[PDB]
Amino acid sequence: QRSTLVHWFRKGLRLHDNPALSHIFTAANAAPGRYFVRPIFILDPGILDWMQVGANRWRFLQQTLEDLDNQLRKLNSRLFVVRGKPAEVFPRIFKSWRVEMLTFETDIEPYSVTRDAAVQKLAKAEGVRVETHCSHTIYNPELVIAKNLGKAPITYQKFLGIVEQLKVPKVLGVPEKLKNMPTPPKDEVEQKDSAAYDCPTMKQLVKRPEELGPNKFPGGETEALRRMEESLKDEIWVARFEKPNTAPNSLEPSTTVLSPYLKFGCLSARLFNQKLKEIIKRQPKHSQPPVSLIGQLMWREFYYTVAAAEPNFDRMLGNVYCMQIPWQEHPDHLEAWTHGRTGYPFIDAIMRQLRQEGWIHHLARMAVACFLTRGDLWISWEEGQRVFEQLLLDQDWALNAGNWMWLSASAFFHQYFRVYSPVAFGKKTDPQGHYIRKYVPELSKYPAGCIYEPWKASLVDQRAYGCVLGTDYPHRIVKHEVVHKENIKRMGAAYKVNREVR
DNA sequence: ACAGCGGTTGCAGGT
DNA sequence: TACCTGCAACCGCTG
Ligand SMILES: Cc1cc2nc3c(=O)[nH]c(=O)nc-3n(C[C@H](O)[C@H](O)[C@H](O)COP(=O)(O)OP(=O)(O)OC[C@H]3O[C@@H](n4cnc5c(N)ncnc54)[C@H](O)[C@@H]3O)c2cc1C
Repeated sequence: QRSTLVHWFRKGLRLHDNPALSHIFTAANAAPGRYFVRPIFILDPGILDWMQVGANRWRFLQQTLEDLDNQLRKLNSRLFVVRGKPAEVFPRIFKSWRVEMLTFETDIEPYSVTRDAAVQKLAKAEGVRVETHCSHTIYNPELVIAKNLGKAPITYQKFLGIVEQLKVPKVLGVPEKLKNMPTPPKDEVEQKDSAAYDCPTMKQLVKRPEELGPNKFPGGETEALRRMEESLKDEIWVARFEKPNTAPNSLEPSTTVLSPYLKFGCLSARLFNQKLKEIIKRQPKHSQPPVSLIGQLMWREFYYTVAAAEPNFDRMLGNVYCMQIPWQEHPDHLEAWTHGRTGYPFIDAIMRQLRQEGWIHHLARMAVACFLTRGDLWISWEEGQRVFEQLLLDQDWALNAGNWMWLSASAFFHQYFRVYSPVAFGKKTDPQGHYIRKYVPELSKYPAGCIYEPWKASLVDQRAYGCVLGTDYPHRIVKHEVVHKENIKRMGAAYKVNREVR
């Protein structure tokens, strides 16, 4: 008959560099036999078949929760995957566990800001001590906005200048092994079913396993650390990394692919930063921001900071940053883009890899995002934002919204006369179309001369390649060489309108 | 005040 | 190779 200390997992699904978790552990061990520890994850079982989460991401979470539990097991504890909505769940477990303290990592997102505040109100209402920590991002956005006179920086170089005069907190290790800790006595839910708070098995989280592609990126802290060290092994590659030089269409990833791990917080962005810094010092010839690997981490920090200031960051309407652009509805052309049936092989190959594997290269993301928006289809960046939210393992509210606005030249980036060619952009790095042959296998017999542009080959040729256009592979839905120039003007028109308000 | 400047990742054509 | 200019000319930041 003791009191309960709760750490609440949401993001930051790791033991390493988790001050919010460490504080629970170091309190408990420094006050032996007076406490029970409940590291919890609150799962809403109602939202398992809501469109905007693909099966691939459900697998990632399932694997992450299973790892987190295995890692907590080693510290003489375990994970508690409590089912229900937080609003219902907390009051019950507050009374039945006799909770003295609650901790969690902060989340700048709106849906969470209001939910956390609602919990934090209830916390005070029940006399439950609450101590939050900022460990998702390297820099706390609210300090960045403050230090820049109550306004989030809208450019990168300004942002770099603001943050490099702020202290970077200590990076922590793994919490203490819990000394003298019996399993917390079974609450009212556990009495009726002992396995009530166990990790959801695949069957439980993944309700639509036919959407599941190859498991190229396993979830969890362990794989996050494994993949990081793997990348940091070639300290030369790390040092001279330049984002634009990385191929969008290489068969194996040209970049680190730590974004899903950074998204869920299986990898501490602080630790990745710290690990990179010491490599920089060891490698005399090394790249500088924005193109550097550390620069990429800073871009994450940049998009986060601006997103904290605007709760309408995911929308055009009501957005302090977003240029107002008269986007047009096209349910047909949206359907084609979403499933990789545009008729542009390069665009299709990327979209198909996204749906199948849940990750695509940044420049590949950039290529398809252009095509949908100002590039060709003139469809809103909010539309592709849904597709990405559904299909990305690294789905990040702030990063997704920020880069879509960057792309469509709604915010941050403005040189709209730079338009990605769905035909040319891919050829540079993949002259043979190995990427297209893999993901759009219909056209795998096509020569490198017209595999990027099948509409250039005759009917006899089409037959000889075993792929007749209109049957085995769609006719291109629009003509890029025509539409992009009309869209360039459409941009300028909207750009003028906007100054006429400012 | 308005103009010069740099700005993660355009394309084509060229050396 | 990894640069070069042309195509039009965008924004925010700085002084
Ligand atoms: C329209 C569009 C939507 C995007 N949506 C997301 C999203 O939902 N979630 C997401 O994590 N990334 C998103 N990206 C940004 C970027 O493409 C990815 O962060 C990157 O491709 C992830 O691969 P990586 O881990 O190998 O990155 P690396 O090149 O290896 O860089 C390492 C880390 O730096 C960070 N980073 C790199 N580029 C960016 C950037 N553009 N903006 C912010 N952080 C960056 C990532 O956290 C990444 O893990 C989007 C890009 C575009 C063009």
